[PDB]
Amino acid sequence: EDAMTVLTPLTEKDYEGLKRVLRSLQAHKMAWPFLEPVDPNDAPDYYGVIKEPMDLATMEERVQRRYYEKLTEFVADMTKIFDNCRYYNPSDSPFYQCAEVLESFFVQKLKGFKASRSH
Ligand SMILES: CN1C[C@H](Nc2nc3c(c(=O)n2C)CN(C(=O)OC(C)(C)C)C3)C[C@H](c2ccccc2)C1
Repeated sequence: EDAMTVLTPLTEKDYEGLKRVLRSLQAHKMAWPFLEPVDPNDAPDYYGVIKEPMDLATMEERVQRRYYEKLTEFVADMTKIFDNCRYYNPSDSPFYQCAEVLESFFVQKLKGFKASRSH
């Protein structure tokens, strides 16, 4: 529940489940802008505006290194991806439209992850 999301440390099973949320996100049609971090070669000024950059491969690495102790931390990193994108980009950007779609998809998958967890 909300009680678990905050209090319950991520169990090695939960870490299996988060790799599967993450893979389904890497598999979405509209995840392509976010699979890897923003090439500082190709967008030099981005890292001088975005304070907390994040991307899907960085998140997979933090999962592999069991870097998250609670699920709130995982959700917070994911949310950076979409918030940074909509902030940096004009709304007519294809990166923006992908953030809106894929965040909505992530919300669903997160409900699945929480419901499966309290069982
Ligand atoms: C690793 N790179 C990272 C890229 N991801 C990304 N790049 C930029 C922004 C962003 O928010 N993201 C998420 C903001 N941006 C930008 O300033 O665009 C303005 C319109 C000027 C506002 C540059 C996509 C790139 C790529 C490109 C084509 C096909 C596949 C991958 C793969």
